Amino acid sequence: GSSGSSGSTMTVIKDYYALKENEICVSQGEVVQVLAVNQQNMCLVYQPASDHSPAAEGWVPGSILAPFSGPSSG
Repeated sequence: GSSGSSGSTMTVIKDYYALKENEICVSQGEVVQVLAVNQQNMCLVYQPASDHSPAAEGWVPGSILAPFSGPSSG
């Protein structure tokens, strides 16, 4: 497996829409991984292949993001 991740896995608590081209559409329940933050109060999250769309990196408002927990928590 991995040897120490860097980004933090967050689960979409509320639906959202990609206002820009870089941004991606997400719904309450999806799980993404944060990579960085933008001056537009956005969080570069990596969305893995999904029914809606395949593996793609899109920006999302941390407001709709939350600290996931459960598997390999500690």
